[PDB]
Amino acid sequence: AVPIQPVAGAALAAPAAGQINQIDPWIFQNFVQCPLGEFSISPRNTPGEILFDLALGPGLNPYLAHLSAMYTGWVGNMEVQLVLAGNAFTAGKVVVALVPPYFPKGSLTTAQITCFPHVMCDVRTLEPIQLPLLDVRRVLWHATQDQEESMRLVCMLYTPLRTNSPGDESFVVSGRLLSKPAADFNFVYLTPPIERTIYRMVDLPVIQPRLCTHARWPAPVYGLLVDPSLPSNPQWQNGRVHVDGTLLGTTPISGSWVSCFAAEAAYEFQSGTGEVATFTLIEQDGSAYVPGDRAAPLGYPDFSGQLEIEIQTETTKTGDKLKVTTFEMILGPTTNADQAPYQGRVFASVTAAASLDLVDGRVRAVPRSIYGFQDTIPEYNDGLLVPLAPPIGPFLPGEVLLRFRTYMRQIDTADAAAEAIDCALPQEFVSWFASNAFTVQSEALLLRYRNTLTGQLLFECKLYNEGYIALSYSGSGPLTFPTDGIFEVVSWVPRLYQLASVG
Amino acid sequence: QDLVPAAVEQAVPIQPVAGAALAAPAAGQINQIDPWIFQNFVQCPLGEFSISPRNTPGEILFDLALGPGLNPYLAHLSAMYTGWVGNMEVQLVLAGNAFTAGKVVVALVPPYFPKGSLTTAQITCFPHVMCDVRTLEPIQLPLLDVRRVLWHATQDQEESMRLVCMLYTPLRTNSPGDESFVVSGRLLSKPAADFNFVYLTPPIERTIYRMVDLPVIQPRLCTHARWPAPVYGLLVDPSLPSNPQWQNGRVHVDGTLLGTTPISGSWVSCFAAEAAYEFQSGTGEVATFTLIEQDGSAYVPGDRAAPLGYPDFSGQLEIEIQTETTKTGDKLKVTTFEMILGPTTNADQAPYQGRVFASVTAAASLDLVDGRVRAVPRSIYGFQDTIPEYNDGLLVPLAPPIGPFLPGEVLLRFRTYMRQIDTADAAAEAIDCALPQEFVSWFASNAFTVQSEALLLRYRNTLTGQLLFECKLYNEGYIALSYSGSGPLTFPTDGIFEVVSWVPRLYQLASVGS
Amino acid sequence: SGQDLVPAAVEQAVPIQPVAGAALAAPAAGQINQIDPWIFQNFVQCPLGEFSISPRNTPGEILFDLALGPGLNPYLAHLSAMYTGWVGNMEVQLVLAGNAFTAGKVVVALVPPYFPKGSLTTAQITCFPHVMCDVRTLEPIQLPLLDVRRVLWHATQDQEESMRLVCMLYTPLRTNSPGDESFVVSGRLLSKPAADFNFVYLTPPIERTIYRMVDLPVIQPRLCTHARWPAPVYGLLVDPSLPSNPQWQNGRVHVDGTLLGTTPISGSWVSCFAAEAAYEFQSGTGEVATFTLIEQDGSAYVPGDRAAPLGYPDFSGQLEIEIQTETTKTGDKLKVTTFEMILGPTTNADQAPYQGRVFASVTAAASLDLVDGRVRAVPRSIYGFQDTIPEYNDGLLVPLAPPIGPFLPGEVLLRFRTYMRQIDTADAAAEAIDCALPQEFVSWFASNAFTVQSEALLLRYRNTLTGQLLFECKLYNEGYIALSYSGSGPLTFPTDGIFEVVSWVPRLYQLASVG
Ligand SMILES: [Ca+2]
Ligand SMILES: [Ca+2]
Ligand SMILES: [Ca+2]
Repeated sequence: AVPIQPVAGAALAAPAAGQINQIDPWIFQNFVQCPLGEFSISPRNTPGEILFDLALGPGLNPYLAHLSAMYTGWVGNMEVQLVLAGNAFTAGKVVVALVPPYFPKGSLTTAQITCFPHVMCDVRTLEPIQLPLLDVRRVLWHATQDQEESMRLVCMLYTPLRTNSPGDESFVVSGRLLSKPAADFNFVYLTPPIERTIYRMVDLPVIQPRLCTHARWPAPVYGLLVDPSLPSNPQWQNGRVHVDGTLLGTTPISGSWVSCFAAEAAYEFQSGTGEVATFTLIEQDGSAYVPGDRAAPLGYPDFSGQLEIEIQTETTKTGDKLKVTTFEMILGPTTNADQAPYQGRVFASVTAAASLDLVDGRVRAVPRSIYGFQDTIPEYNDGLLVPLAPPIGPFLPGEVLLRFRTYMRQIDTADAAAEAIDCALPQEFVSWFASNAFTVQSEALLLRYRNTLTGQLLFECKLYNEGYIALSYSGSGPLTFPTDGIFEVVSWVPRLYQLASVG
Repeated sequence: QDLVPAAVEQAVPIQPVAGAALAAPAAGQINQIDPWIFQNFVQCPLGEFSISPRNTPGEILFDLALGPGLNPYLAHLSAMYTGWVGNMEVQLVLAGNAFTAGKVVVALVPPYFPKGSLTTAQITCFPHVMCDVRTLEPIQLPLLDVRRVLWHATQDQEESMRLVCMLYTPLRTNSPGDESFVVSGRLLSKPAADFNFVYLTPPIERTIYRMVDLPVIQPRLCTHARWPAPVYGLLVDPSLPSNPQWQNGRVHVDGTLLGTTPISGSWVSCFAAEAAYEFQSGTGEVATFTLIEQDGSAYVPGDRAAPLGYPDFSGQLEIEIQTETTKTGDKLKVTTFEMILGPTTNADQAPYQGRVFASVTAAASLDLVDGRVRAVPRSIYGFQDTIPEYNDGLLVPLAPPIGPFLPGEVLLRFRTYMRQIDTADAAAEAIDCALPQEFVSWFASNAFTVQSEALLLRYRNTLTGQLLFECKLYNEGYIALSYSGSGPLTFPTDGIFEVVSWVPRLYQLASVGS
Repeated sequence: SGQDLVPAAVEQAVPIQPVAGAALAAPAAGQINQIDPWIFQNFVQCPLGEFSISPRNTPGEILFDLALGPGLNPYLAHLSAMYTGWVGNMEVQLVLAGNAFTAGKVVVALVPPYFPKGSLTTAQITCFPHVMCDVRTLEPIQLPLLDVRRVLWHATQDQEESMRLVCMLYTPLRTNSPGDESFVVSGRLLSKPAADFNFVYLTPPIERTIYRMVDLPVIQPRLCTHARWPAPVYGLLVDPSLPSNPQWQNGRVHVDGTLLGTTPISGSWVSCFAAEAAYEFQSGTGEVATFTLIEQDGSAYVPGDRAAPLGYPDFSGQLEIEIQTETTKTGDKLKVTTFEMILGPTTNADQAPYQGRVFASVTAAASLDLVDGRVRAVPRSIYGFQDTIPEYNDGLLVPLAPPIGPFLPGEVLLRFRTYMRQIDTADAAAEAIDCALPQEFVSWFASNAFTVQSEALLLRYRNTLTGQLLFECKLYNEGYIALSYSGSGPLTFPTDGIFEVVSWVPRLYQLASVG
């Protein structure tokens, strides 16, 4: 069919392999869906778009991906099926090409796609199109726990779709790809099964949101909502984690480090403000702090306002040795006094008429209350710029951020409403991703929120690699969801995947 | 009885190496090349080198690697294939007198031999040919594909057989007379009978083994890379500092931009910021600028020293920005501000941290509206060619100083003239750059591969085709000329640079004199 | 001769296919190469060919781990210095012929390339092609090592992924003998190449390769130089009554060549310094000299990852030093004067050698007209010597070399001892100072830069005039020597012998007691 030579599999690996291992003959009799092998074609699409691009390897089949954990290597070819869903009143064409292992990745055009060994397929095709996937390589076999260059399968839109549509829908053309191993596929060497393999699917802890911990204020999570009338691209420096396990910003690992800090204190009495203390910050585990590539030590608060803190103070006066004292610090936006957490120094003041003989030493400060709270980053430098984390985004047209909401301890005189603060992910998910260290596949994960008892689906969402969730919402007023569901992982989806609208 | 001849010819013995026979079962195709490419020796892209009496025994004269980068035909054909396999054959010619004494050795070094420092005793332990600089005829060697893989990838340069040349004995002339005599050497190659390509792909022009070229524009029709003005002069001057530390107009040959070099020539000595004004009652209007990028993005302190295109010299600068007033009768105008670049003690300038100050004297209290401004240069006062106050008084990342040069080489400078305020003298103020604009471009638009340490270029007159000088373009973006005089020497600016070949670091240029 | 034990593990089937060797690499080489046919005909001891099994080991401990390649044979390790490439299989012999009053089991497995190194628990070692062996076996057990690979040959100067041979203690070793001790098993490893082993491409013979096992200088300890005080080495001893983990800063060197702490290269830099001196006359203590320290070759000193300049003293007490001075009076130009220096913390130390700042004083009535300049100070006397690190920073922390250790239970440190010149009012006993290695060994290691293999080296100390081996010791890769001694008093040895290298050993090796 295509202009290519036959490729030898185990006949080339056998002399230098230790064993050649066989696979269940029933696996050779079933075509299974490939991951990321599906697309939709619209009348508004332009020729030259990539529909799918899949690389040869064990990860194309769930059974082979499972079996990969007890072996050292693999060899051989596969066979794939393409299924298109059109009818007799359509027009258009696609091209499927065979790209060799070491072709420089980039962007192709319709002119260049026909210079590979390819097949041209019409949209009106009834039967599935069957293709081979051959193992072109410069080695004798591949390693299971190490991904190398392989032959690829790339699909492009060649000639556009011409159709009629009704007044309510638009008639996309759907395509799916399935695959199975060929008669010349083998594994190499029996090894003890490994649990931390690279073909391991991402999962989430089975915990309800109402039992979790907020990642920006030390309080239980009280709400879960989307509100389009709020800044769509916030720049919070806490609660930022990557799916592969990389912490971002000033995010700590433990929930007891949130909005607290540790330092060394020096107290002195000024007949003006009262008693002032200059804290030289360190890490909460006792290690030293070096100003590097983040705005502050791990866990430092990332909002603006006037904060109250308690520390353990020891006075050398007679009849008294230990107590707990509450100070008052200013961390609002550009407030009049030289606050440099980035350099590692802060100032606090307390009201006093005499000198309280407080001995200096190591101090850990935790928050009490906030006055004049704003959702803006604090004054890390006097007026200078600081290394930060990029704002959350971007979102597709019509996508809104999902927020986990809790309430803080306020100080106020005129108003009596609650003080709401939101985060992107709860603190348990941060530690889950840090301790699991999965392998990222494409751009995002598809999730499902469901009720534990009745098994009822509530909405859909997308979990991006950077660690934020997006919903397809078209309203204006805030929408609130129950906090007794469970999040479940479905599959890997591309960035341009269209969610089902909620509300 | 049996006779042992005293003079035997040469010809290193080999064992045949298999090519497409080993690669056929696992490749998709085996592609044939034209049968007449096997019949001619053609100059390699790296096919020029020199030998001088200043060279010492043990120095490496050239080092070639097996592959499609040794033949222009094979390098042209590699653009539509994914792999290659097979052997080659190399030829060498030298141009000497009968007054020159000296010996060199050409050895075959296998892959995975450590790349440290060979000596004269070790070089003869490889399969080799011994040559002397008085030979009239060319000398040829084979190049076999000793490898652990089935074939090679044309786009990734792996380890293969090498061809290294070393100076075995010193170069001596009996009576010196011309002690500056240089021996020229050239290299040629062709494929051997067992060479093939692998997989037919579409032809991609932006591939490796594509030869570097330069835009066909005369230097006087170009834009200066450090001050927004046309290029007016082109010279060399040994009385100026040898290794400047300029930050603009610096780009790697492979396309990497160094320092704060921008892509467009309208970003030079300009900046974009958010402006907040105030009226300190003593001096006048004072403006605080929070710096951003000139395309509207956000500036983040990273591995640079300032936003792209920020001025990299000293003095006091006049700038113009658009201002909107809140007064009655006027809406918009252009206002001139005075700024300090050179550090003395004051103004606590920190473009690296993103905050800049400017001022303008005024008895009134003009109520300008805070907003977005773009500042462009107007005039310079007290110009000095030293990097400005980047941090307050601290150290920031910087591009390395230009260099090094071989003994006798000097830097080629493109010169333009600035607009200055000077109440004492009427002499023009000149500023130099290493590469002009449209040369910062054409790099990172084309992504070339270096294949060597330097490029040889010839400067020519558009008509009458006269050669003016020769120069070496180093991989770091500066041009060197062989000049030994004491004062400045200028050149006409209606020429065209042309690419000759890749040359090593130790290449010796023909001297330039007035 | 009594068959109270198992004669052979001669045949347990190993589930593996035959592997092709040099036949796949012949069309890819440009030469014809061959190994001497007589090398293929006898079994010789591996460079790592000795190991121990003790009744103190627990199941799951790894006894030996051998990687396939030209480092398992002395002939092949010598031959690999003049080649680029190797390929083939090998045969190994294991000797475990313990006493008939013993019991235990071990497992030897074939671990493929690319399997992660690390844990290898006792549960998963039987999931490989393996063989189970008794410690009483009379005959040597013969095992194959095959070249499972996806390339055509391997580079000799690089260490790549190949099949390994791992031996783990499966059951504890016990003796049912009617008195007073349990036996230790001494196992041996031998190797030879298989039929299709070869090399690839002839290369200039270079001595400094990754192989070439470590050597030692042929010098008697009594003819060497002490590495912590400028004096000859006088004693060689072990003493369990002294601190077991000293934190000396001088004389520390890694077997691979890296110098640790403030160890200088030359022996003339020890306990000396060089500085720029400023002189003043204080109406109290007399003449005070302030020294700003530099390097001893004239270079500049910058406080980095060391506590002091190279060769600075690393003990405490009052040190008397001699210095060269010039005066601007009449009738006297140059002389040598003695200064006193406080090295200890003493809760009052303006000195901070970590910042290049020291002071000394000399009693004087009238100000001697001494001129400033550059000076070098060398030691003369010690008073109130204490073997503790000085106050590098007046009260703060400085980077330091780690304390010497750890040791196995029953292992003590071997010390090279010299004597210092002291001032004393009522006691006339000599004052002694110890070091771990002499300066000649430091220079040897810094100049040779060997490649280490597993964890340590086995050494044997012979006698020159008799040819008698006196003891055996373990030289750890970090640069200290441990003996197995269980006495209470000190034990000294003659200082007219030569150390020699035997084999590579792990940290679990059990030494014989002395003496
Ligand atoms: Ca409120
Ligand atoms: Ca002027
Ligand atoms: Ca004493």
